[PDB]
Amino acid sequence: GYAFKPPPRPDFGTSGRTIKLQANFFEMDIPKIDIYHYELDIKPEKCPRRVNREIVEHMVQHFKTQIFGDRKPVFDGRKNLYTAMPLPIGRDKVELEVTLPGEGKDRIFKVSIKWVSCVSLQALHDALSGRLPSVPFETIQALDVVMRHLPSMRYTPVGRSFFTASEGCSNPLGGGREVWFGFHQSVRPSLWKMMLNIDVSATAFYKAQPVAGQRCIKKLTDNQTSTMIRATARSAPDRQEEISKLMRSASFNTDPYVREFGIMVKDEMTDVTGRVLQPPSILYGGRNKAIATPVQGVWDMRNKQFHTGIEIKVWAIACFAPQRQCTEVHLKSFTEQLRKISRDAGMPIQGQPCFCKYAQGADSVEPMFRHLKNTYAGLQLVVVILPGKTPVYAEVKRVGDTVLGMATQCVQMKNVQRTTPQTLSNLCLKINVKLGGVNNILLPQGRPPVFQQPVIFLGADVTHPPAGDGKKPSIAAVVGSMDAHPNRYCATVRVQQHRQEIIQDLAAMVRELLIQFYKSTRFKPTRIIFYRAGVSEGQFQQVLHHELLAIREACIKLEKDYQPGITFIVVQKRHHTRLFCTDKNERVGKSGNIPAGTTVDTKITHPTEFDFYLCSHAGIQGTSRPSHYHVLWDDNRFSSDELQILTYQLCHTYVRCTRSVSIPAPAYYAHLVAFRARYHLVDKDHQALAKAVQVHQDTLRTMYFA
RNA sequence: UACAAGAGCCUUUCUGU
RNA sequence: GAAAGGCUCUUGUU
Ligand SMILES: [Mg+2]
Repeated sequence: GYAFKPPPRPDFGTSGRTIKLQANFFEMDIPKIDIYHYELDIKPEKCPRRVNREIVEHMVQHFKTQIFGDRKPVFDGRKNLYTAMPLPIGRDKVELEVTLPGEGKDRIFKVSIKWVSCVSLQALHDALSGRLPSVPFETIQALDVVMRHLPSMRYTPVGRSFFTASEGCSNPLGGGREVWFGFHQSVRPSLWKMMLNIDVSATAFYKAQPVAGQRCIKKLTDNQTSTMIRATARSAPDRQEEISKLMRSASFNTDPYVREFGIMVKDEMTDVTGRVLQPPSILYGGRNKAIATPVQGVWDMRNKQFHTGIEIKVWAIACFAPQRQCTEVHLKSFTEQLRKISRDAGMPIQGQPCFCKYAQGADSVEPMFRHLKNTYAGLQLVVVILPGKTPVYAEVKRVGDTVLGMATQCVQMKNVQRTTPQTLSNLCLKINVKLGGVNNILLPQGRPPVFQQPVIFLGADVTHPPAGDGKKPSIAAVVGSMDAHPNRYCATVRVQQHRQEIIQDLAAMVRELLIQFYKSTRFKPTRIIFYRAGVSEGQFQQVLHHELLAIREACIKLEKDYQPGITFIVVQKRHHTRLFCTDKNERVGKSGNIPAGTTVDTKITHPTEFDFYLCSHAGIQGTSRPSHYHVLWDDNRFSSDELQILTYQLCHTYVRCTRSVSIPAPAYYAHLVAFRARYHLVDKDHQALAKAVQVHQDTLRTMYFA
């Protein structure tokens, strides 16, 4: 076991304006009776699940008198069976025989019943309301099996989801593909009661025309995914109506396999009271030092200059696109437009580029870049025109970031031939950040009280190669804020063993980031806020145990008797929690989604632990997915309001756009550093790969990854 | 490879068949 | 269930 438990909730959030919401969680009436856990062993071990459930029903209907009495038990399909009342077998094991036909053959099955444990729903009710510190996971799987018994028979199971055939609304897609509609069904705990999380979904099947229920797994063209996008395009009201109609049609409250366990489910979505946090003010620079107010999570840079602008004296253009497509007229027009746009933004580009020549292939990247470095003293930036996807991008990134230490920016050919003010403005944001300047900062007086002391913000993420591997290693990236502003971040990366979830060398990189912070700000951080991405809920305990100890070890290696407060937050942006507006007057945009800054820490979240949802971004397509934040550790004793406000404001510090993003800036930066390090390994034994992801000394202290 | 966000194919594969 | 990765597509935007 581990000795680090996640902290409980300090309080509930109060700040922000109240918004009425409806989450796709359905209240569950769980009785206090004890249900009984069994296990079924069937030989051989390669039985189909369909005939497994069929022979389970055959035993129930056949051996009714001997064992099963008058009960209807539930089965997950593979191993374990549950019954609401105890079968008269005690600890005994009974071997029975099942006769079945086959595809021209005959099958004889042997089946055994074994008692396992007595799981209690009273203990679950105690754990759901501040009595037991841990929700009993065995009870959760038992309840999930109970509620997914009949969907596994009426519909066709697909993973954890059930898909039914489309009636009337069938999309032919292409060939024999269809648009079979279904839903993900899961059982989640909450402080108030048990919740049935249900989200609507669709996938291709093979009912076709001259056996139905065959899911598509083969390969086809790109037209099918576009047609399925057009068929399944659902805004927030569309998903809300689909899930509500699905729950009204399914009717769990009339299922006999649910009634024997004495369970009621609510047919309506749970009403949850959210709060829309106000956005921070964005302080720009230049002459006016204009202040931008994010309206619906989006602001602009019109009549605004960078907080610190980098004047570009000498720059180069390396066009790897063909001359006949990307001409000199296009390059000159792009240069003039970029110079005027950057002059508007407080980033003056003085004069024409020193170098502007064409090149071909990734083999020419290193000699051309070496010539650029050795010929033009004081060179600040090389613009790389690329003809779409190419290995030239990976070679350029490897040469500029790890080999030569040259700041480079890649632009597609299509964005040079046809320029837009927004593309050039976003480019200028990238250039200003890549050249050492800061675009904007949070308003220092509009920031939470955490910023009144030296505080570093860390973001971590691990990218793993797909399984069936082991020559390809995993990459762990950690970034750290470098001022009280925080908008500039230093990046540290490591290569580690394949498919490893914890960060093995976290202490070394956190030590490097702390050293860089102490160099840049001349102060050690009194508070370390650690945003960790890509950690599953099962891995929470081992990830916390390894990584909190690694952070403490790094702080000790920095200086004796140096133990700053650490907050460990795990970001999960992939889940099935969907939030909708109860009233139409609070829907935002054509997608009708919740406004940016909507935070939920009630009634759908964890019973006894510091966790919350925050939709910091403004959804413009589909239904917004609010990022989930779980506080695995908190030495600083953050209030809920302060932590949520800080998270939202950190989501407002992303430098690549004038937008509020779904996750805070350090987590996004760690993700980008992991992707960049993956690009650095394209040319590729651990020491050869540890040296490959190591960026140049002139590249280490800048935001190459932006 | 201007950027954000949301979905689908598709890929290993734990499998479930 | 998940690594998120590709492949796109959509909304687009100063
Ligand atoms: Mg990642």
